[PDB]
Amino acid sequence: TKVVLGQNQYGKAEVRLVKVTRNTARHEIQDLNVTSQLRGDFEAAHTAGDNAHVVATDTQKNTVYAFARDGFATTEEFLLRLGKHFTEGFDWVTGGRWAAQQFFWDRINDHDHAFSRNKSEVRTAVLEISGSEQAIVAGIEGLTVLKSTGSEFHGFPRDKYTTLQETTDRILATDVSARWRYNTVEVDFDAVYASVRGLLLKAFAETHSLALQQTMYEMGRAVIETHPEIDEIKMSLPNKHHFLVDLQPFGQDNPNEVFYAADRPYGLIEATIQREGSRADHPIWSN
Amino acid sequence: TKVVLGQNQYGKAEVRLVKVTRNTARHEIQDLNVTSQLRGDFEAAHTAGDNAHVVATDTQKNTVYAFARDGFATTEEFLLRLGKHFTEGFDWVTGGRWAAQQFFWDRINDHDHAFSRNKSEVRTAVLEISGSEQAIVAGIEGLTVLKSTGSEFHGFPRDKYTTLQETTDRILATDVSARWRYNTVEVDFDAVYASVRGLLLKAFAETHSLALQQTMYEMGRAVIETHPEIDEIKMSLPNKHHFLVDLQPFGQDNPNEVFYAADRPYGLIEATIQREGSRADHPIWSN
Amino acid sequence: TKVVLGQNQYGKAEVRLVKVTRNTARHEIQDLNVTSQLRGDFEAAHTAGDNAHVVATDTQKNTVYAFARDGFATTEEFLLRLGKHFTEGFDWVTGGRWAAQQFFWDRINDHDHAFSRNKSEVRTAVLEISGSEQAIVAGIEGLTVLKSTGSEFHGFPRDKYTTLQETTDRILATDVSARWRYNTVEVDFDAVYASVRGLLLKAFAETHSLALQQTMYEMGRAVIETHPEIDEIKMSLPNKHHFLVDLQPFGQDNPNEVFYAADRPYGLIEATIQREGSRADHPIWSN
Amino acid sequence: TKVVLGQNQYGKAEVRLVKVTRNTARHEIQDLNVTSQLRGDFEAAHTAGDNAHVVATDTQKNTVYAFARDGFATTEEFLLRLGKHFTEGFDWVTGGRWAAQQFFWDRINDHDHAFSRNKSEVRTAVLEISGSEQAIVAGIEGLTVLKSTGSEFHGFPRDKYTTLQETTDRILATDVSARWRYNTVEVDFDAVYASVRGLLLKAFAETHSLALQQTMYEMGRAVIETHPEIDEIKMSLPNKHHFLVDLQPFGQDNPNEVFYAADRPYGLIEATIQREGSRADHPIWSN
Ligand SMILES: O=c1[nH]c(=O)c2[nH]c(=O)[nH]c2[nH]1
Ligand SMILES: O=c1[nH]c(=O)c2[nH]c(=O)[nH]c2[nH]1
Ligand SMILES: O=c1[nH]c(=O)c2[nH]c(=O)[nH]c2[nH]1
Ligand SMILES: O=c1[nH]c(=O)c2[nH]c(=O)[nH]c2[nH]1
Repeated sequence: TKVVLGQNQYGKAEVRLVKVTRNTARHEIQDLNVTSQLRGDFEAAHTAGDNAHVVATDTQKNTVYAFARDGFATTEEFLLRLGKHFTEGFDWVTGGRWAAQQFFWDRINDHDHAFSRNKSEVRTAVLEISGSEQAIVAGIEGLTVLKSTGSEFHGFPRDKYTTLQETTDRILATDVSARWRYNTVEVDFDAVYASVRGLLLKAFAETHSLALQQTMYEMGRAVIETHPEIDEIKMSLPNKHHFLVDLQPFGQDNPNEVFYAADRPYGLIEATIQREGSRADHPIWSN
Repeated sequence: TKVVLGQNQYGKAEVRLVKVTRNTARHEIQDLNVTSQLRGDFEAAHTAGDNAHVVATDTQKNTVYAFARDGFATTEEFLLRLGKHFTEGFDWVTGGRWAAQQFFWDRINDHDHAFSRNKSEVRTAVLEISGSEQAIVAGIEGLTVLKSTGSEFHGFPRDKYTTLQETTDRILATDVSARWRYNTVEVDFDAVYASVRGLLLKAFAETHSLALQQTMYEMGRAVIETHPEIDEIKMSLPNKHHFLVDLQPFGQDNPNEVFYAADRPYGLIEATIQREGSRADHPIWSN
Repeated sequence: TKVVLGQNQYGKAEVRLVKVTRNTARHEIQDLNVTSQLRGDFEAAHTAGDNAHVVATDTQKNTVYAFARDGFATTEEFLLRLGKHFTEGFDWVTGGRWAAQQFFWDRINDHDHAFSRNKSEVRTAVLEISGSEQAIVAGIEGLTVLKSTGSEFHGFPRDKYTTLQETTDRILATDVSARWRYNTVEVDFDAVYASVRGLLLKAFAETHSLALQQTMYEMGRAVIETHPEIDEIKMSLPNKHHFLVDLQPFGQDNPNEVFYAADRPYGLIEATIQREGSRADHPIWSN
Repeated sequence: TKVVLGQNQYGKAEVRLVKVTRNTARHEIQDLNVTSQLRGDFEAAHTAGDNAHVVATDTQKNTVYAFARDGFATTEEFLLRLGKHFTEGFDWVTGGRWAAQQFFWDRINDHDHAFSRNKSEVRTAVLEISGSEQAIVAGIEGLTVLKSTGSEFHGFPRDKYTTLQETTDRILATDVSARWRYNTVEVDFDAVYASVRGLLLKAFAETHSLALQQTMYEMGRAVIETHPEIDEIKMSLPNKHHFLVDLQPFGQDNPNEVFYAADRPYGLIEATIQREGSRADHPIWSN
């Protein structure tokens, strides 16, 4: 009978920006995919179509490019400027969500202005402003890893639907997707990203795995124990199955050498590793 | 300084199931992409690699196929059976999240056992159990719609970065992605899905749009007002830009006929239309 | 020692065009993905960077939109116009390849100007011009089909690497990818496309399959036998495996009802069905 | 008026193989996506469903894994083994087409058995056997490159649809997709691939580009001039547009710093650079 407008947000998504720094002959490249969405009083926009409060998504896009002209130290510093601009520039805009994917480039043979894409991972950043409060979540994704041994899986309950054989030697392969929330915007964003990346990789490789859940816990633990500015880190790790092919029918054996890398289905293990005492449900993990 | 395991879940993702009903010559097809994840006490599994509580993702997979043998009336009913099985079959399992995508098939010229895929839309369903609480969210995605007229956008503020020209006649194109939460399990799931689909399409097409926001509001309003079993519906609608090409440099006019369909960037308008008084932030939305 | 520039072509690829017909209240929609590439004397452009013969890809793009203004009955007609324009307008351009994907839209409840995308198939057209000769190849792709029965596979040879079991009842699923070459440009393109589509579907569903190769042959034969204007048709059909899941480990049988739809690998059966006497290797197929 | 079976081939496509070498604690990883297709006398299989000559695609799949058990020096040599096996092991099999994609992995901190994927490029190999002739085409794809300067485009004709302005400073970005045909199978496949990759990147980066066509020509020339075993190299280079954003309406200049990286459309420049006097129509290119 009675209808109400709940949570809502709008903006320009996937604004592909490439910023070249060339004050000198040694060019630098920053490559981003930016998304900007505003939150505030947009009641009349939805109920009557009154756009008095609707800062056009096209305008939001223009602002991204206009601000890029001044340059930015890091992706997070750039998002901070955008959110500050919109929340403060319009009285009816009380906050928003600004995010970006950062793509890496490597110089071609150390050339001053020629590069190739490093597609092995994608860095992410998300800024959320709610009135007087703001929070930043950084992350990494698309980083595929694999252990050819040093992985086990046994001791699991065996019910009517269980057929999986226990094993003390299997391949452990996953795609590293992690996102961590900072407890302060006063961070050396680039240095921490590199550190976290190394910690996750190290924990994955050096942990003798008794389960993907265990490996993930150790990856998240290393990060929390190492960075005081991080209150928690969330991870979503698929278990990309590599089946040891049965070669007995061909008169052969398969000593953990020949595998069939299956696409789907896959295991999906997810968890939040956090610093004792920190809040368990920050708003930034929603909408 | 103390590290602690927070929210977590695990299971098998994207189990592709095709169920054929052939007790009669008139074969029927049910096509799903199922994901199953459990929640409960998995503390030891993460901190010590003790898998006593870890129902193998392989087992969860086997269960999906075994349960499909008995058949199911709807996707939601199928997910309900899985959720009850795991939560009740294991004491340390207190809940979880079971989701599925349903793909449609049409008979080839009414053939008894030959079909073609209807890729114009994908139906979704998600069941979440938390203790004694159960919640179901159904939805639709991948349904692309377009209005060649009956759309306007003007009256928006103009700042230093605004260059967009007001208009009273433009193309409005989007991909309908909607999800609605049921307030009861006593629902004719297939009947409501077909009805909601028709209501979203009807509202999109018949509403003289003054803004995508207004169109989205009308689509949601229609659903809430028609179905007592729905407490809220969320929508994420991209505004897929179709630019009117300027042919004047060539001495030709373009009476809203020739357009360039851009990929990115795109506007992204999202909102929640709720039944007045209903829950503000159900946990099923955060996953 | 001696390097030579061989075959070459260049142009603008994937120009997204949406042409709306609104002479009256009953709007029509034509949605294309156009690619234009030229062939001729571009020796100096490659070897010396002399761009005198290089009609800019940007110009080719503009030409596509400029020609769209005048409208067009069929996709093939539109491509013919482009080919004629470039070959005759520049003396050093001796030929080219113009291609397009045509996307289908359906009216929303018979609305005058509101539509929904029919994503169940994509139509293709390719025009190649060489000197004074031209050829057109039309096609269909993305049309997924499945037979729940009426498919067998037995009688194949067995070697030491053979483990497949014979069967008289299996699911046969594929993606219909077919392309056919017209032996004249005087064709009712839209009518032949609709007919061919129908013939392929009929042969697929109605042929009791003893092999994917056999079904494909029948599909091709139906087309050649029905349309005099078609000299040959090439098909590429993957065999989308739907494995009958083994439920015996769970105490159940599986009477051809529960299947696992695997992604990869997949069988890939390809063939050219030709009209006795027609050309054996027309250049359009190579590119 | 009669129907004839023309060219045809069939087999198993995209067989995902991971071969782990673990003779010592220093594990090695070989990751391939293999496709196997046979050619020969399959007339009866198509016209009558007689499968006597049809070596099951499932059998072809099995052979891939069985052969992997013995290990292989390079991707090309693995394909050669498969091709010879099928062509020599079946009288009605006169040839075929075997191809593979090779995915690269890097050790994590020089770890003995932990690796991460290098997704910056994918290596390819295609082998076609016809009687006693064995033809191999190696290649690379997915290698995105970009020059921030050192690229110009001017001197092109300005026809009636030309609006593009001349420029002496622009970004040149492309996806390096190249394939070269060896004139002998006696090649150090890994060494030549590494050399070719280096030469393409070197020519792309150091050539002051007056056009994408020129840059492509220099890339191919370098390969042909350096490797006697290569008869020709074909490249398909998209011109991925990075449009210099006009910030003048916002009161700012933009000294080649802020760009909009567009998705579509894109220029597509392609050409074959051959060794003078070599075969210009090898069958392997038709596929
Ligand atoms: O590390 C694992 N965790 C699981 O929950 C699981 N389930 C499974 O089948 N294999 C694995 N492996
Ligand atoms: O319906 C619209 N809403 C917006 O917020 C917007 N912004 C924009 O540029 N075009 C539109 N259209
Ligand atoms: O290097 C180029 N070659 C072209 O053929 C072309 N066309 C165009 O618009 N830009 C470019 N650039
Ligand atoms: O119709 C088929 N053709 C094949 O060549 C083949 N190979 C296979 O394993 N199954 C099938 N099915």
